[PDB]
Amino acid sequence: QPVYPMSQLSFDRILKKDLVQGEHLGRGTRTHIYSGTLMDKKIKVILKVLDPSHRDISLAFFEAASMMRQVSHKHIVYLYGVCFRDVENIMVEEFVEGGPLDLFMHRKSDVLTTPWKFKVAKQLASALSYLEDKDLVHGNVCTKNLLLAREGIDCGPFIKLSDPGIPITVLSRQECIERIPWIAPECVEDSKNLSVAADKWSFGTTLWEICYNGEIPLKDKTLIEKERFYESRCRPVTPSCKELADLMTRCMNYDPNQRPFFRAIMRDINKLEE
Repeated sequence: QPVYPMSQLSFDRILKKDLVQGEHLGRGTRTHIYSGTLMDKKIKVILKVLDPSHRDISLAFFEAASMMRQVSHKHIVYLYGVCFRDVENIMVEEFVEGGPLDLFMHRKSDVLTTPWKFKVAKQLASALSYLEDKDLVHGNVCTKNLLLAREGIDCGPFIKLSDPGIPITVLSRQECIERIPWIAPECVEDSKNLSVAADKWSFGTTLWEICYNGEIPLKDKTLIEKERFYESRCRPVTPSCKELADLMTRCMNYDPNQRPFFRAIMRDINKLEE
């Protein structure tokens, strides 16, 4: 177990002068994502830049970074360090060539296969099992946050789970509602309810995305409608794939305590593979 991890992160300090900002690639919750270069020979990197924020937000952003720095798993993105600047705080991560899984699945939906989809699920379960072992919570598990290291269409796919961004702990109620149906319902009720169990629900919604080739669940639904969705205790529509649908259902239990451990999920996944 890490000893003063945030304090350690202060030493991983990356200076702005060693960075080159590349193209804008995407957006997250109060963040912007860029490709970039890290100098000493150079490394291609991803830069996650936090919008100018209050100190409590910056601090939480840094805690997410610290978490990523401490973990070491083949299916979780490596974090090089952070750039500390009051008005421009930056996570510096390895560049994963294949990009976000949601975009990939959209363009390649016609050639995706059953074992391809199952392998992605299994790899994510492996990463979340590791986090569960360490009593760590991610809180932003979704296909947009899964990156393809190996495409595996033509030796299957290889995914890497990206960072959580700003922890749910300090997000506004509106930002939590916006994350429906990925966010665990207890976190919508109160962000203080965040726990390891939250990632089980998210994994369920992530499986839904995989079954539906990166389709956004509840796309075009207003925040009011999303809030009503959990109020009425609904789930996204059952996917045709029984194996993944069954996992999704077990994970999307409104009682956090009843969501199966990832160790159990991994056992179940390996049983199916026999």
